Amino acid sequence: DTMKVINDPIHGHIELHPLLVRIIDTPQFQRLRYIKQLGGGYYVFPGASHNRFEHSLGVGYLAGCLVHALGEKQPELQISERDVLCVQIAGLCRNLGHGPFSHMFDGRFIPLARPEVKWTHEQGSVMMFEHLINSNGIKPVMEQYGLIPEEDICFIKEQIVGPLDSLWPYKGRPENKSFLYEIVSNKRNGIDVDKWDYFARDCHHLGIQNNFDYKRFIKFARVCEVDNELRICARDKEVGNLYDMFHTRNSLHRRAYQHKVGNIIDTMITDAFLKADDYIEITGAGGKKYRISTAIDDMEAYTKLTDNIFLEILYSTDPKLKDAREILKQIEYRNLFKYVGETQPTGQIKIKREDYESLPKEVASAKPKVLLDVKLKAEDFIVDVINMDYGMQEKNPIDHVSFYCKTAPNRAIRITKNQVSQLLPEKFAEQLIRVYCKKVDRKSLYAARQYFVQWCADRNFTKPQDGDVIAPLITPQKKEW
Amino acid sequence: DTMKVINDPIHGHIELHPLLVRIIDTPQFQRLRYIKQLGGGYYVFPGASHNRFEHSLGVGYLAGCLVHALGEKQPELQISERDVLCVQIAGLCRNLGHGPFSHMFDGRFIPLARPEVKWTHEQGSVMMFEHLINSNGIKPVMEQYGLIPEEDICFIKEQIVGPLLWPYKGRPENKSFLYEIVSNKRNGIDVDKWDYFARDCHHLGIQNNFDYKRFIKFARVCEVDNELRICARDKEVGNLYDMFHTRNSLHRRAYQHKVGNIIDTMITDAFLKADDYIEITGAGGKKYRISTAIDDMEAYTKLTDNIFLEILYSTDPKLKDAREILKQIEYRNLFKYVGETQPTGQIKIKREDYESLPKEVASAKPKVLLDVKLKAEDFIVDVINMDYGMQEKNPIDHVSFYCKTAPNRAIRITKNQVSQLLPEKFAEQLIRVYCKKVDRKSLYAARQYFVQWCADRNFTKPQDGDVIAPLITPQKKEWN
Amino acid sequence: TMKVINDPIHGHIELHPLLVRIIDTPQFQRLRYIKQLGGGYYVFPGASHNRFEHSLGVGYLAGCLVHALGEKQPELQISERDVLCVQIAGLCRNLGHGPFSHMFDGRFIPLARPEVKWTHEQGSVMMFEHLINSNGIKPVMEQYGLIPEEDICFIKEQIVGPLLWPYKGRPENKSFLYEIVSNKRNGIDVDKWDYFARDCHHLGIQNNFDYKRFIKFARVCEVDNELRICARDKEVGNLYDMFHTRNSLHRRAYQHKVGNIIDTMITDAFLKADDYIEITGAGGKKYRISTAIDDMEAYTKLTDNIFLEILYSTDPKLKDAREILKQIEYRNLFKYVGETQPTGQIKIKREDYESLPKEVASAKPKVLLDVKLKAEDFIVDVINMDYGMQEKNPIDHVSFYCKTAPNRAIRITKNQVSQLLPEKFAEQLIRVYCKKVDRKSLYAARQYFVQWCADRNFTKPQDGDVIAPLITPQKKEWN
Amino acid sequence: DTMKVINDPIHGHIELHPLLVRIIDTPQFQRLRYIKQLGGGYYVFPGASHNRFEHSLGVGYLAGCLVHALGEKQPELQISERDVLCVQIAGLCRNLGHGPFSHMFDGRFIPLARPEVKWTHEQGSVMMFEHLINSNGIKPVMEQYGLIPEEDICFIKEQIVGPLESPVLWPYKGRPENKSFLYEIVSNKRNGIDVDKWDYFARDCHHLGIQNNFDYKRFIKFARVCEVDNELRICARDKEVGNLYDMFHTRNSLHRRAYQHKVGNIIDTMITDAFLKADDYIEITGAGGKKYRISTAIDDMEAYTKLTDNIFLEILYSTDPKLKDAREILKQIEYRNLFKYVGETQPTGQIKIKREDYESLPKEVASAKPKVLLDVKLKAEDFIVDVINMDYGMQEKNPIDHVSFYCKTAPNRAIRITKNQVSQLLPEKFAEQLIRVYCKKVDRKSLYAARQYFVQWCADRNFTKPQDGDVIAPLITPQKKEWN
Ligand SMILES: Nc1ccn([C@H]2C[C@H](O)[C@@H](COP(=O)(O)OP(=O)(O)OP(=O)(O)O)O2)c(=O)n1
Ligand SMILES: Nc1ccn([C@H]2C[C@H](O)[C@@H](COP(=O)(O)OP(=O)(O)OP(=O)(O)O)O2)c(=O)n1
Ligand SMILES: Nc1ccn([C@H]2C[C@H](O)[C@@H](COP(=O)(O)OP(=O)(O)OP(=O)(O)O)O2)c(=O)n1
Ligand SMILES: Nc1ccn([C@H]2C[C@H](O)[C@@H](COP(=O)(O)OP(=O)(O)OP(=O)(O)O)O2)c(=O)n1
Ligand SMILES: [Mg+2]
Ligand SMILES: [Mg+2]
Ligand SMILES: [Mg+2]
Ligand SMILES: [Mg+2]
Repeated sequence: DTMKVINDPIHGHIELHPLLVRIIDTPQFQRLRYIKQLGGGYYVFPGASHNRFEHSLGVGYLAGCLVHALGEKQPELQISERDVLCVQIAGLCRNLGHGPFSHMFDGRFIPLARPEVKWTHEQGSVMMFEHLINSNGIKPVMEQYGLIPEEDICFIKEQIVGPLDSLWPYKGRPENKSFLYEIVSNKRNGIDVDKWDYFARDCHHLGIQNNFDYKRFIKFARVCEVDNELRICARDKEVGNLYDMFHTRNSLHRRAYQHKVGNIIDTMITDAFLKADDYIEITGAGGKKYRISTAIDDMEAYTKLTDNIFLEILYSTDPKLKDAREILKQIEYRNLFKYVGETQPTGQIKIKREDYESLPKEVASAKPKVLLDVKLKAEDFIVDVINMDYGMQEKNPIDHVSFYCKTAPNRAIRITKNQVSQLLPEKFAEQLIRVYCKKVDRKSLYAARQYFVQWCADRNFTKPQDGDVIAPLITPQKKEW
Repeated sequence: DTMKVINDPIHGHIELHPLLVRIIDTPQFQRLRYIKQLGGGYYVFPGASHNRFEHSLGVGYLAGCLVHALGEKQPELQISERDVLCVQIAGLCRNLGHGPFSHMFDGRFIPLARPEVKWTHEQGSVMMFEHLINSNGIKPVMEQYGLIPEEDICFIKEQIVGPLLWPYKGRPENKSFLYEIVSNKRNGIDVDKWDYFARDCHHLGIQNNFDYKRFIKFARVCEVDNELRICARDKEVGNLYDMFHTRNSLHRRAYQHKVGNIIDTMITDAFLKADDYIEITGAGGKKYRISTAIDDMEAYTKLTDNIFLEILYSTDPKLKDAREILKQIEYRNLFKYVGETQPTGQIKIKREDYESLPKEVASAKPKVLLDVKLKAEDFIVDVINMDYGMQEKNPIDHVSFYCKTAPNRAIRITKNQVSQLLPEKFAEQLIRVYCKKVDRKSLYAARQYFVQWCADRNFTKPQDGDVIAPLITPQKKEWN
Repeated sequence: TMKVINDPIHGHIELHPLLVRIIDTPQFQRLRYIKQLGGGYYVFPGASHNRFEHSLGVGYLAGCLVHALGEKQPELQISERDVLCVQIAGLCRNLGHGPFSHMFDGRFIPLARPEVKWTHEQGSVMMFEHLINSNGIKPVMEQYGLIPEEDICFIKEQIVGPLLWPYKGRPENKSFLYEIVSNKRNGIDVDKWDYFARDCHHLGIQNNFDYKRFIKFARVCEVDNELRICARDKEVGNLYDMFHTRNSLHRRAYQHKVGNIIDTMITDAFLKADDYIEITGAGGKKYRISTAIDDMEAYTKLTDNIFLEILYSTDPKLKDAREILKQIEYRNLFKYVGETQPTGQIKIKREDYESLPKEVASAKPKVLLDVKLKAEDFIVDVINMDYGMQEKNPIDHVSFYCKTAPNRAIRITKNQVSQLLPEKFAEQLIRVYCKKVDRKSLYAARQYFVQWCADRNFTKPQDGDVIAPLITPQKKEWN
Repeated sequence: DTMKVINDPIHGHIELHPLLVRIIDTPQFQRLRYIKQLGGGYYVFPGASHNRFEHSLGVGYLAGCLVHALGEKQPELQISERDVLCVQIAGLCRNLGHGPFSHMFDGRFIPLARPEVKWTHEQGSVMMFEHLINSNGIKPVMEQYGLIPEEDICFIKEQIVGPLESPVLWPYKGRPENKSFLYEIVSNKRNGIDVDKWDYFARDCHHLGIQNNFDYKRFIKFARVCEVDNELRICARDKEVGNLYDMFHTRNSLHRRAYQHKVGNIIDTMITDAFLKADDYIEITGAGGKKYRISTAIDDMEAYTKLTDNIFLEILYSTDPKLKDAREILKQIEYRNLFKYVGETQPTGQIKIKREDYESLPKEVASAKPKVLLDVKLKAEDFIVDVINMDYGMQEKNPIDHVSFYCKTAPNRAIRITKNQVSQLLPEKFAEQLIRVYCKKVDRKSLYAARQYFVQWCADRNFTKPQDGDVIAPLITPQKKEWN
């Protein structure tokens, strides 16, 4: 076994250590070739054909770049080849838990199919990783390259999911190596190599000329002591670039990841999966059969759960799958559920997850006072609530970043928002509410618009942008508008 | 129905006429979302995740750009809006006939599964197009936008497949130039290549050196031997030689990558072993096989890269052998590359002889001590034709040019008027040999047979010949 | 006939023969010798680009937008004459720039000729007039169907604004034509679109804003009895992003602290050279660097070349100017001390800029200092950052249309878009530098600077606790 | 003090060792900010505003990348930090000798102004480098970072210009044979495959608006040092041979499209003409206040330091009546009243035009007797004849015959690969000449006449038929059966 070189369009030629190659050449990893990074986004942005596989390689590569850069500039950190390989492996493997169409699966499908369960792709990644290691005899190979499976497997899982009270909650590495936990999935502030890869890769595919300059950030990164931990610190000068990184993230969510049509296509696919869930069988361990919604309980079954489910349903002839198949066929003909509009709660108002189901009922209960041919019911409405933030709810992630200055490179400091600019956001979280109608004819749509705008007025939400055009009889009643 | 705008990473924001949108939003077109452009290339170049769908949009767009440019600069050509839409439709629809993993399907699988049949993706595209039109009531919609379905459907098909004396019925000789946009049968210079150069390069991580926007700006129609043809400005001749050089480079680096090809071969093998057991429902509920779905477009509509995963995730014992080959791909236990050579002789190895080659390699008698003896079935011999798109012919001899001082007068430019640094030949064959036995001793043996076979046949010395077979290469003084 | 030019940003661009005639003049070719980013090239070595190529791009984009509107809306009656006039204004709006672009009118002219009110825009109109008259362009304009009297006026108005409906070059039904090249209402114009893409390409920063997308969605609608360009409603987020990008590019590149100090040092050299450099203008009359703006024939010859003429001079009179430039070549630059901002209400006025080095030197930091610094040792640079319209939100001055009613213009407020947007649209940055570069001077400069920030109630410099640990504790507001 | 980071649009953020920063921050290096990489090319490709300065940084960076990669993969080579810095410095400093408008200066101007002298930008770079070091007290700073100035300065100069003595045997003194591979990085005298090309391919393409086909990062990953005929040399992986042929194809493409663009060349020619007419009157101050001319500034590095593209503007903005003729030529460039391109041809078969004959060519063109009615008669002085040598960097030789390869199964064993083992679609020849003819008389009747003379001359000499020959000279081309 020797190093392989791979040509990636984002990073160029990258070198992979043979242990990494061994982990990649498994069914559990190769699975990620059949899961679209952006899920239903490909149905809106035709360049977004990329899958989780190539993203994972990039994350693994960038994780290696950063840990090598720190070790070269600061030999006193005693970063070992063992540390480098463990960080790269965590980087490679943090996307292993994604399901069909990525965020569709755990953001929409699982919550509806298994409301009792608490599932995230991160937990899935840890379980899949364990299954990958055990199923393929990787532990001996790890030992052969100087890794200590007991500690290092724990370290890898902690890097992905966080600690499995205390000053130091981690067991895989001690406080003097704290900075290693900030590379792959940064729980403190969200600044990690996962974002850096997807910014560049998603932009390249989407046709958007945006990214964060990660090479710059790597050149200016240092490890300093912060409250008895050794942490990664950014050069003070870079603070503006970090605010820009979160702005870019939010832009990409607005333009692409939460595109109103990309979301409704995800919703339609989720609907098809719900109607197919009783009939599709996935074989897991010992020949046991699982459903789409229960394959998450057996990694051997989950290994075989990919975007392929979409086509299996679409190409089925079984009459049982007729309803699921019809929804997918509507997607192919582009007969989609119709977007009605968008609004936001005002100021500090927030809607909660428990209430999401009551919203279609509220919209249908509005009493516009316009002449309507058709009356709509709760089941005709879809109400999608989207949380937009800087990765930490209402918190400013830059308040959780440590910096150093050129005159004192070993001394960590904090920089507040007011020390940077007044042109920055005054809030770091908000909600968008999108309403769609499942009845697509002209009269239903007209009615849906009247209900929607009336509902906005009753709730004191913001005036939809086209409110005066879509509901000219409703908007005058609200003088605030 | 109004115009839609779509954001493509290669071309930016593209406008699509509502008739094109109607054609795109069908099962027959959306199918192309599930067919990788480069087939097994994705298993070597991880950026090559692109499908035929987005390439097709780009071809349709570029076809529109060129026909509009010609009309704007030369109103006397009388290009109509109807002509523009017909050219765009042919551009959109020329990839409709591709099968699972694109060139794998018609280059490898069909020739082995149905040796008696003569199938190309082009023929498939015309059949798929007909089925798309009829199944979705597109003819009325065509009429609504000023098209004449009888003549225009014929024109569209002719643009894709050629003629079904002026041999075309969809347009007359004064619109000859319209047949050169989408699939140029005369010299291969068409908008299909322009899109894939730029798109494949973007995804592969290689830089494209052909500038189609430049070419469009300098393109004119001129009279050539009583046809109106597209002519390039004389200055551009160098750039055209470069276009074919780029195509050849892309084939060498990516499309004929030795591992990408062997993955395609392994997938083909899995399909052959699955062909008796996979069922695809076509018209009237009739069942077809992977190899017969080409006979029914309703079945072919459902034949995509999904077949790979249906096999890989199957539990049926009948599919065990097919499933095992695909599992070898996932663990990267691939058939092993042995080497590459070329004929020195000017006769091309013929397609009819391809099957006899593994036998010849196994019949070589290398004078070397060997632990293991290999059989014909252990060898794969892949013959690859590399050319400038027209066998031995120089495609630039079939291009017409014009000069700045006389923009309507077509001229010819010969190779000697351009450069002495150009190719003296325009076609060649590469022969790759692989071994299905992957252990160290089998591979060592395979190398000895291979080099011996090269020597016996008077093929070129493999590049690593002296390293892989030091006992064999001395016997050939032509190599020393 | 038409010429084709290969531009790295826009690809192959077609130029109408009238445009080619305007380009092939000394007044336009001059722009080949003026760096777009001035002193920015001394920090970003990719930023070698000049005003010339930017001007070609602006002219091209202006043509793209006006063609797109005419094709989608024939009822606007956009003529070939209108298209050429818009392209010419686009080509010629950078004609008035001086040596190192914004250095010249942002730093040098204000200091050299404080009484005068000069902008590159005014310079562009004067240069344009001189270009036309000196080269016999009026007849050529007539030959392509232009009407010089009206159209020259239209071109100038597009660049500088009005020289009721205040414009004479075109009537209210063609109002939308005045929004293409230099948009006085909200700053959304093709000049920005070119520089975003060109500057990013050269600087090594990824250039946001998709102007092709914007062009596809642009329409003309009636707004308060004018025909104006309206954006599709869904594009409002992209417009906020466009201004965010602009502000980023200023923060990272155009107001780079070292780029700015190099501009300051070059300005200083020009001031010390101003009495001795002679530039021949009309009728053989001699001008100075600071007075060449009064004669276009002299101004034609005033480019980045002045830098090298000073640097390579042997005249003892130019010794002081030459020494400053030589310090730039050895990279013995004035040293950056830090940055701060005013707090709460406070805004620093232009009239007070000169008093600021005095104030910094007057601070009494309670720390032991080896050296005492004087006002002349400090440079204080005040930078106004905004979204192009002072305290105003430029998106409040944009008109939108919806898909369901394409001819009905609407307004969209900030609250209808996002709560993650800026609450303010203007601010000031204050950078302090020290002309004394040794270790002890620098240490002292830092103590003064932080003390001054404290006394004035400015924001705590980012590295305040590190550079002045004895000073920052005294301020509870800072912790 | 410490490393600086610089943002380059081609390579991204590059780290520079403090010694390199010291060399860069001198008048001798900063001079390269005022010299256009592509000379008169900017007057055709408006994106080509880049200067030699930023190219030099990129060459220095790539030289570092390659030497670091070799050292990391093969510790047994004993590459030291000292070796790395010396290679980077040679990379940074190999463009120091360029004059105004780069190749215009040493390709056109110097050969005409000082025909006796043998001047190349390479020689200029060595002299400039010596002057840079001595004028700025760099030797002590070198010592401070572990360099040994005597041997290392020699090594740096040898990397740029080749052996400084006649050895007639290992001809280099800066490093021994076991470090021979270090001499292949910056300026590869054996086959021309070096980091200088890699930077300019990527940079020129970025600025010109053309896409580059050569991947240097790939090449660096596959490069190894192996023993070849008792030297340690850089070897490429066997399967990279196709990419190397492509690299030379790309170089030839870039020359055809851009560097030898017919108008870019005539602008260079016009600027050269202006410089020749200005050469008696422009003064450049050198060492001790002595005055030099444009053509003699090459003899004093202090003067040469101040000789940049600025000369163009000094002439253009001059008022001295003595500079009137020079100034008028430059003004013609501004108004785009350029000498007119007449056409292009090539010698046939074996014919090779010699440098000594270049001056006789305008006479030959004017001596042609086209059998056509002409209103104007043209003289030798009305014609410019530009002869351009196009090749793969080594005259008639295939540079890939001078490359060593290794195979995956035996990484330490160097091998040769011949053209026939690669492809039949490759060039059969590796050198050729283009002949461009221009007319200084730009009116319609002169141009018509020039075309008739030119095509007649092609016919008389048996050169190739110009591409538009039948269009520009329909009465002349029929007389040549070889063309019909
Ligand atoms: N001219 C080429 C050849 C390959 N690649 C890409 C495809 C892969 O992502 C990566 C590695 O492919 P190689 O062909 O270099 O490697 P192999 O593994 O096929 O060759 P070997 O195992 O002989 O080294 O480089 C490329 O960009 N350009
Ligand atoms: N801010 C955006 C939004 C979308 N897109 C891309 C995705 C699509 O490929 C194309 C068109 O999407 P739009 O959202 O503009 O169009 P819709 O059809 O979704 O909206 P509508 O029908 O309301 O015009 O542009 C983009 O690049 N940037
Ligand atoms: N092979 C080429 C040649 C030129 N260009 C660029 C350089 C110019 O910016 C633009 C136009 O150059 P041309 O050589 O096409 O134009 P000329 O004016 O030299 O040719 P002519 O006057 O013969 O049309 O295109 C290019 O990209 N590729
Ligand atoms: N936000 C920024 C700032 C700078 N640069 C570029 C400009 C320079 O080419 C290089 C170095 O600039 P810095 O501002 O990082 O370096 P300084 O020397 O100005 O800062 P200091 O000396 O304080 O570290 O990076 C950049 O791309 N983005
Ligand atoms: Mg391999
Ligand atoms: Mg839509
Ligand atoms: Mg021309
Ligand atoms: Mg600095």
